[PDB]
Amino acid sequence: VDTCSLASPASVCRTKHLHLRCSVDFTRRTLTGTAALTVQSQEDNLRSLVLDTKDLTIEKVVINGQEVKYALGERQSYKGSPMEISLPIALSKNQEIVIEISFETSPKSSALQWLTPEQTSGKEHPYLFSQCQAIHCRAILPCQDTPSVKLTYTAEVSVPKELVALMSAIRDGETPDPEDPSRKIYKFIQKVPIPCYLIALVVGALESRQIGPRTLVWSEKEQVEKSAYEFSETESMLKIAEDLGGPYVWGQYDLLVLPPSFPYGGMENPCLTFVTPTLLAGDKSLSNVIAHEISHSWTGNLVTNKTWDHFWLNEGHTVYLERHICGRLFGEKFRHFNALGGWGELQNSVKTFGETHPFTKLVVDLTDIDPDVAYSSVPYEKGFALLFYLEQLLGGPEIFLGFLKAYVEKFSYKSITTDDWKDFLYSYFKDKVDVLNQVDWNAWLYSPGLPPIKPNYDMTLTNACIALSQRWITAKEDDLNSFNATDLKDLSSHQLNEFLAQTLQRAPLPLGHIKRMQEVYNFNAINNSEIRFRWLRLCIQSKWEDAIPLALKMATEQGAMKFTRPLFKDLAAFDKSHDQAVRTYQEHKASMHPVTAMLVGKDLKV
Ligand SMILES: [Zn+2]
Repeated sequence: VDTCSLASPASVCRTKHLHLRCSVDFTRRTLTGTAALTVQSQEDNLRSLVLDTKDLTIEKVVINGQEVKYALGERQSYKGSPMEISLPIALSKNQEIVIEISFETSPKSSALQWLTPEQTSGKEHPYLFSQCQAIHCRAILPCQDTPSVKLTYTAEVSVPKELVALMSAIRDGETPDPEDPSRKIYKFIQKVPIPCYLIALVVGALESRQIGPRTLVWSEKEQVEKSAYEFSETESMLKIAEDLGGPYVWGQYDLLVLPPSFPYGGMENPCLTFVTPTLLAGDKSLSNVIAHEISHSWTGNLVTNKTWDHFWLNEGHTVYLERHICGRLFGEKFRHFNALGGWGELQNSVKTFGETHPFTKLVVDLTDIDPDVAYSSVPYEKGFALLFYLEQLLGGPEIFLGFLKAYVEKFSYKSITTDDWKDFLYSYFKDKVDVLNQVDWNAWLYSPGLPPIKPNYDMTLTNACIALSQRWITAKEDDLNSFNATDLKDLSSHQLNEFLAQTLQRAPLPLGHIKRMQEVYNFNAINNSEIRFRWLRLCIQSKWEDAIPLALKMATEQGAMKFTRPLFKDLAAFDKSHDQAVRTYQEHKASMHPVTAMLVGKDLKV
């Protein structure tokens, strides 16, 4: 059923368990060890099975203390090489077997990012972190790579003594390596079944702070004390999640703040949530962002898309829940605020892709397509748009939350397609079918472009933003004096961010306009990364030279691509700062993430 996997489908055999034993070598950049897969045959007379491998060197395959025979098919592009394992004895229905595979990862493996010490905070020890999503788990260990298969797993990781290993799991024990006194062994147990793309690993110099009963925050000695402050409210958000979707079933929720070099956004990995450093503003104003990954534990980690075509099932419901979390934090019209923002992001994604492009469909077809090339915000905000539309159509947020609960409770720890979700939607709402039959299903699910209808959003918190932004865009030299510092009296940090987003939408402003904006609003003082980003772009595109240093510092102070790359783009496009931005790139590129380096360097034409 899954077009992105070469392994045996879940209809033949299913992996129920993974016991991982491995060691981390930072000199060779390799994970060497053994992956022991418990396989349950779903049919009689099963003599062989296939697994996904990508750039893996296979030593041997042991079944019941004896080496079996295997063959590695040819690599197909991003899909990798299939691995055929010949079973010694035929398997009956439900007969279970344990296949142990001795494997070593490649240094160029796409699932594992190795960071040099200069690319970390401490500038002393190296770093390692995994990105499995979507299909990259096959580049770590042989497995069935597909969300349609869920498995519990236990792992034992050997790392240099001075470092620490975390995974997505409950930490069990720590013991000095029996055969290597210079190394340590860390143990992990994941009791809840998960797809293999939620297996995560981090190895580096890490400390911890306990910010809640079940919550530790992990990071390097530089960042732990700040993250402990910013994220102190995560326990209350967790309790909100339990209020909406019921008790937390994964048993521990930790947080790992990646080095400042981390280019991407947060990851939902179970029991350990990755956090981007850009979220530390010092005021806790961006902490609510975390509410996304939290909701993943209640929606989409429990109920998983059966194939990646169905990815919307995962994120969409997740988003729907997260905006309810924020809904109770800042109020309802704020939930509407982030809703309208999400619709805006959908607009930009569609017009950038084009309204005819297949990747704008809610259920895509990934057959020959790389899952990471087609990735966009469509399955997030279009899915949320559908569920919000059905919320307002089916009688309200309370009712549709009831639906959400029934959905999770029914499909928890399983995988489903879109048709399954729609079947259960008609089953739950069966009194209301008359309404449901007026939805256009072919258009919403399978048709590109924007959805055929739009939900009704509350405009107040947005209308303030547009009011001020327009005031500045329409301002004339005579007007600039009337502006006062009180204009921000009622606005949130989120509203200020939207204000600078709308004001930046409109292209350069008279230099004196933004110089005044700095005088009254003192935007230079706020360290919030979103607002500071849009503010510094507003300054640089407006030909203000005083912002050159600031725009530069931020560009190299954080590694997030959504920030770094546009800042270097503008600093290059500004003819006054171009040279300086080039040589600054040449200066800091060694400490940049390897991807952001060549990417910003190609943008700078080096
Ligand atoms: Zn997500």
